[PDB]
Amino acid sequence: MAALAAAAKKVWSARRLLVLLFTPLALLPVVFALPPKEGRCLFVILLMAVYWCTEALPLSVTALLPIVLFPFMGILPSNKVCPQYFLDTNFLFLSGLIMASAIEEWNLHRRIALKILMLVGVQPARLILGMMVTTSFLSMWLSNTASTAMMLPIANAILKSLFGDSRKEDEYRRNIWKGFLISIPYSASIGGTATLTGTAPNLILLGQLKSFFPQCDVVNFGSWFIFAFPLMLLFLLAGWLWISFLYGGLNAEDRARAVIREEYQNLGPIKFAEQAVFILFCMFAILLFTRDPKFIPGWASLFNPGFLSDAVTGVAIVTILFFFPSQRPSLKWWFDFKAPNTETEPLLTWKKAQETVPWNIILLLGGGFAMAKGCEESGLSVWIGGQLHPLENVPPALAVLLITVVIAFFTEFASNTATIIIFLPVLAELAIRLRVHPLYLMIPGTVGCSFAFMLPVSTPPNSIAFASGHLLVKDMVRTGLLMNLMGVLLLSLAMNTWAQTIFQLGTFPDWAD
Amino acid sequence: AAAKKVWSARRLLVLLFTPLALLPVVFALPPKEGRCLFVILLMAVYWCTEALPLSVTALLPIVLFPFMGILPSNKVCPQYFLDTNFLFLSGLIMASAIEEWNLHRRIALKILMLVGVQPARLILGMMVTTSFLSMWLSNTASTAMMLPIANAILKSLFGDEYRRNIWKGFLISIPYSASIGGTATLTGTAPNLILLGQLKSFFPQCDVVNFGSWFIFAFPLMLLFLLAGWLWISFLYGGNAEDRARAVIREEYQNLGPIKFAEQAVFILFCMFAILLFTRDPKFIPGWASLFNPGFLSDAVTGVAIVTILFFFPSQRPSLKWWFDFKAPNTETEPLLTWKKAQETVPWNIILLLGGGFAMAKGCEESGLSVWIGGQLHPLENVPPALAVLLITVVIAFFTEFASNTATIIIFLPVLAELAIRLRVHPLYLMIPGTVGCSFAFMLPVSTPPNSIAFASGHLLVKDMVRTGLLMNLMGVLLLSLAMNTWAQTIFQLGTF
Ligand SMILES: CC(C)CCC[C@@H](C)[C@H]1CC[C@H]2[C@@H]3CC=C4C[C@@H](O)CC[C@]4(C)[C@H]3CC[C@]12C
Ligand SMILES: CC(C)CCC[C@@H](C)[C@H]1CC[C@H]2[C@@H]3CC=C4C[C@@H](O)CC[C@]4(C)[C@H]3CC[C@]12C
Ligand SMILES: CC(C)CCC[C@@H](C)[C@H]1CC[C@H]2[C@@H]3CC=C4C[C@@H](O)CC[C@]4(C)[C@H]3CC[C@]12C
Ligand SMILES: CC(C)CCC[C@@H](C)[C@H]1CC[C@H]2[C@@H]3CC=C4C[C@@H](O)CC[C@]4(C)[C@H]3CC[C@]12C
Ligand SMILES: CC(C)CCC[C@@H](C)[C@H]1CC[C@H]2[C@@H]3CC=C4C[C@@H](O)CC[C@]4(C)[C@H]3CC[C@]12C
Ligand SMILES: CC(C)CCC[C@@H](C)[C@H]1CC[C@H]2[C@@H]3CC=C4C[C@@H](O)CC[C@]4(C)[C@H]3CC[C@]12C
Ligand SMILES: CC(C)CCC[C@@H](C)[C@H]1CC[C@H]2[C@@H]3CC=C4C[C@@H](O)CC[C@]4(C)[C@H]3CC[C@]12C
Ligand SMILES: CC(C)CCC[C@@H](C)[C@H]1CC[C@H]2[C@@H]3CC=C4C[C@@H](O)CC[C@]4(C)[C@H]3CC[C@]12C
Ligand SMILES: CC(C)CCC[C@@H](C)[C@H]1CC[C@H]2[C@@H]3CC=C4C[C@@H](O)CC[C@]4(C)[C@H]3CC[C@]12C
Ligand SMILES: CCCCCCCCCCCCCC
Ligand SMILES: CCCCCCCCCCCCCC
Ligand SMILES: CCCCCCCCCCCCCC
Ligand SMILES: CCCCCCCCCCCCCC
Ligand SMILES: CCCCCCCCCCCCCC
Ligand SMILES: CCCCCCCCCCCCCC
Ligand SMILES: CCCCCCCCCCCCCC
Ligand SMILES: C[C@H](C(=O)O)[C@@H](C)C(=O)O
Ligand code: NA
Ligand code: NA
Repeated sequence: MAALAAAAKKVWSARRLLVLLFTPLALLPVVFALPPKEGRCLFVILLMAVYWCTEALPLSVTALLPIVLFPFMGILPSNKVCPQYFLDTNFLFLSGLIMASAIEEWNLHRRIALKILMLVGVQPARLILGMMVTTSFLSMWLSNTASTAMMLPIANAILKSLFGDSRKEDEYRRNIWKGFLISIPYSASIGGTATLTGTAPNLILLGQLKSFFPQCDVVNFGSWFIFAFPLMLLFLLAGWLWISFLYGGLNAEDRARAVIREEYQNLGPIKFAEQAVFILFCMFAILLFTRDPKFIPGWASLFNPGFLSDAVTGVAIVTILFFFPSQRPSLKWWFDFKAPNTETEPLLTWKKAQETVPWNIILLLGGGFAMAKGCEESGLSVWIGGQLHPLENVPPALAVLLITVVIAFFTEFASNTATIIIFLPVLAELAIRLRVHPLYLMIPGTVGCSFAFMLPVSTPPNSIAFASGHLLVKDMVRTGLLMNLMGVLLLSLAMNTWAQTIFQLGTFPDWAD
Repeated sequence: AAAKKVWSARRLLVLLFTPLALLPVVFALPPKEGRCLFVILLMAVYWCTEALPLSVTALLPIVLFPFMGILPSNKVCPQYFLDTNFLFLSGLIMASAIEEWNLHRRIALKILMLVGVQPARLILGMMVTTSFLSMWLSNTASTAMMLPIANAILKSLFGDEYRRNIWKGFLISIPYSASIGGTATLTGTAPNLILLGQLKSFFPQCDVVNFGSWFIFAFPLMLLFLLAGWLWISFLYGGNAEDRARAVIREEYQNLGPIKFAEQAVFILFCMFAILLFTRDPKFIPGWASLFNPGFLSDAVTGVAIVTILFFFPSQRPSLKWWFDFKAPNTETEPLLTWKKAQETVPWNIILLLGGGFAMAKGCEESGLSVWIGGQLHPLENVPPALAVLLITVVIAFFTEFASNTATIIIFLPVLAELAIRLRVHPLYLMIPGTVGCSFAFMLPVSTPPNSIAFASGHLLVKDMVRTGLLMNLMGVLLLSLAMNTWAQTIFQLGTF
């Protein structure tokens, strides 16, 4: 008995090398079964999928596999695979990352978070709602991991202040602790879906949409925001109600208010750099939203059609961060000859942007884009579409429900970005076969791959929440089951009621054929 | 007194007042070409004056080209990751892997043992080695592999102004050496092969150009200009204590200890990367790239394939007895290089720099600026042929500081052929000097990817690179003219037509 356990532990210890070596051997027969080009493309796609799910290699490193394999297998030349990694979607992501780095550099995010928590209240239900709305709004522009990692200390400080008898009161104490510590990552994950720059899978959707359907241009920052933000708010409210119900039982408050006040005043008086960064971020968001909302002609209409994008706007905005002064200019500096000649500092130096930008996610997005390109050009997409004949009789709404459920179940064990990268061509081909708008199935999958609530390995915010040490896997799975159910239902509602008027999903687009 | 105040805010002053100074360019030449020229010059001056960080300037095409109609955003953006950048990225990750395991320390200490810490002997040896290896490979791969040794040596012999001065000089010696070495052979650089192809296209009867003739012509050029550049760099940068240095280097060398498994594994990966780079596709003997589809493979595939091994190959010696030893702990082994350290120690800024350079090239080639320059250079046909070839050499050497060597040679070579035909001079007299000049790129990071690879360290400023580049370009033009007018007349029999 002990020998079997020892052998299992030993083989689990070297899981990465074993899976790396044995995945290609297991995946040889798909090459023989399928036509050469299609078989090789499916082989490399499945190899990347398994490597991503198992984490045999770093996700960014696995994203570089097409460079090795597409030329070797003859799927695509190297000079065509390589440029896929910096499609304009990746310059949009990069502008969002630079803006987020500027926001975190001057502690603007902490100031906004503390202000919202001050405004919302201190009552446990009010505090749950305020912390969730704070994390959701703050993850719309920042990363989910950073938002969770910053909101955890604030929650711990607030609870320590609040709780600074028998079993009822202290059991309520643990219940409130669990509720606060679990409401942060779920809210971060929900709020990441509101904006394209909020999370990577939305940008995966953009890149693979430009790949599979070059003429599709109805998804941008404004349309995605107006579609997802109401859905984000509805899902956040549902999650708040559920979490307060299960945990919150739906002088101390003075102490919590005092501690949050003293935490806010620890930031000192607001700095000129803070106003500059906030105004730049507001201009960034407005310009991205108003570039082309598809129902008021944006400022991109008066320029040359088909030339501008969100990437150019984001890069243009974040360029100003690298030369705008961080100290208030004064005209009297010129006149005062005895004034010091100290060199001024920009709002964001490039060193900070270099060391506070996740280039690994950029490489992952690029790998997804290039894999989509290779799958399209190798003819694997049409092969999958032909093989999907038995599913042509499923009603489109039922198909959306099933694909959302499948992807939301799959994302509980793999990263959201890898999940959507793997599943998006399948959804594209299924939508083509069903004679329905491709976005009507792509967007459900893109949103639902972020519905990772049940496990710590589902999404790094959940990993941080578990690392807080006050949460159990049972609590997270119990909450996340209903979180996934409500998310799927609300997503179906959104895709069947108001996504139709936004993305014009009612009619099959002509560019889909 | 106000001069100090003005100089204190030099960056903002130049950033605001440079577009205004460059406005007359837009109206001088046709608008499609004028806007592209304006963008090119704006980026050049921003790089020279360091008004913006090198990458922020490198991101300028994203803003400029789509707004003024030069090139769509979805066409500008994919240029920042051409396959040339995947070759640079893999070289950077390999250099980081070498640095992490202290293999660079061992290599540099062995080099110091073989040579000594005598000033400028290191720079001469490293320069000649870089040129020799660049003889058969592309300049990009050669400099990408040579920067790790340069950083190793520099970090080793130095453990105040002299230290940084030698640092800058010995780093800048590498891309220049690669550019000098690549022009000596037909296989050294792409423009030579492009010249052969276009010559076969235009002049099938002309067959006096080949590997032997080109070597016997250009090897003296490479040696002469390499020695001249070595003297220039040594003089500008850096002009018994020696026994004590020898001794202490010795004791520290034996205090390194035995070579670890990780060090030799990384060294073998580096050697395999170099060999697969050389043997991928030589133009005199077919390489393993001929076993696959034509033109589907490149140095990027080799670099990424080799570097992928670094992220999973174990950093400790594996033993089969571990499986049988059930009492041994089941602790996972760290790979040769984790992605965290790679992301920490890779200059993505200069990935963006090469990208901006490629965008500049494509914007120039798509806006018609290159064709406009070729057409405007026409009236140079009313000058004696010696002055003609000298002016072609100088204009190409200055032009190639902005465009890549392949791009500029593709632009100018048909112009050179038609100028030679119209002027009634034997074509080679202008074909060869243009091909040699297009390799004379020493002033800007955009000029050639080796310059950006040199910039990778971050201690090298554009100002000193330009300072060396002026004299380097002038000396190259002088030597090329001397070669074409002294011994290239007989080798190619180009004195008669
Ligand atoms: C190494 C581990 C993780 C791999 C897990 C997935 C494996 C078991 C799966 C993925 C794709 C699968 C293959 C897909 C298609 C075919 C063709 C069919 O005519 C015979 C089975 C065969 C050949 C399957 C065998 C099992 C297979 C290789
Ligand atoms: C000032 C900062 C925040 C930039 C954002 C300004 C917004 C409000 C501006 C910029 C471009 C503008 C548009 C430009 C052109 C047109 C077409 C015209 O027939 C009606 C107005 C309309 C549709 C404008 C509406 C307002 C607009 C969208
Ligand atoms: C737009 C044109 C006409 C004028 C531009 C003037 C610019 C360059 C001037 C105006 C005010 C100046 C600032 C005034 C005060 C200081 C503080 C001191 O530590 C020097 C830097 C710094 C931050 C100056 C930087 C340069 C500055 C921003
Ligand atoms: C949170 C829950 C309880 C509310 C949302 C439930 C979902 C599943 C409901 C609400 C609105 C519904 C849609 C409303 C109307 C139509 C049009 C009909 O021709 C086909 C079904 C379809 C497309 C429905 C599918 C199911 C649907 C999306
Ligand atoms: C920012 C600083 C360092 C730039 C210095 C060089 C600038 C001022 C120079 C370099 C070359 C110059 C151009 C050269 C030739 C012409 C053609 C003439 O018919 C109008 C002016 C115009 C278009 C010049 C404008 C100014 C110019 C662009
Ligand atoms: C340091 C000196 C060389 C200036 C910097 C280099 C650039 C900015 C200069 C060098 C020579 C210049 C060119 C000289 C002559 C002409 C022809 C005229 O009809 C339009 C402007 C144009 C095309 C100039 C544009 C600017 C230019 C390309
Ligand atoms: C020593 C390690 C790194 C392995 C690499 C060895 C190199 C030098 C070997 C291995 C396989 C060889 C190739 C095998 C077959 C052919 C086809 C033939 O028509 C021309 C030579 C060519 C293209 C060979 C060139 C040299 C080659 C690439
Ligand atoms: C090729 C197939 C058939 C077999 C592959 C065996 C591989 C996975 C085995 C063989 C030897 C093993 C190593 C032997 C010893 C150790 C030290 C211990 O701390 C575990 C990790 C490490 C470093 C092992 C990692 C896994 C390993 C490399
Ligand atoms: C800015 C980068 C891309 C290129 C380097 C500067 C270019 C634009 C400059 C350098 C030298 C210049 C040439 C110098 C002299 C002449 C002769 C006459 O006919 C006017 C135009 C013409 C032909 C100029 C055209 C522009 C030119 C080619
Ligand atoms: C170790 C990660 C990379 C493994 C690559 C294996 C490639 C195998 C290709 C098999 C299909 C083509 C046969 C001609
Ligand atoms: C480093 C791993 C390299 C694997 C290369 C696999 C190549 C498989 C295809 C070979 C033939 C291509 C033309 C039909
Ligand atoms: C009383 C209000 C003071 C505001 C100070 C900060 C202003 C920052 C302006 C930034 C503008 C950026 C785009 C040009
Ligand atoms: C239609 C006018 C074209 C010529 C002027 C263009 C000016 C662009 C200025 C860009 C400045 C970027 C750095 C601040
Ligand atoms: C952020 C700076 C933007 C500068 C935009 C300059 C645009 C110049 C060209 C305008 C007309 C384009 C069509 C001919
Ligand atoms: C690696 C050292 C050089 C090896 C080749 C030397 C000879 C030149 C190529 C062979 C053909 C020469 C005539 C075209
Ligand atoms: C040659 C000296 C003895 C040791 C041989 C093995 C050293 C490690 C080699 C790693 C090679 C990795 C790529 C195949
Ligand atoms: C620019 C390019 C060239 O010279 O053609 C690179 C440097 C190469 O050596 O191939
Ligand atoms: Na986020
Ligand atoms: Na997930």
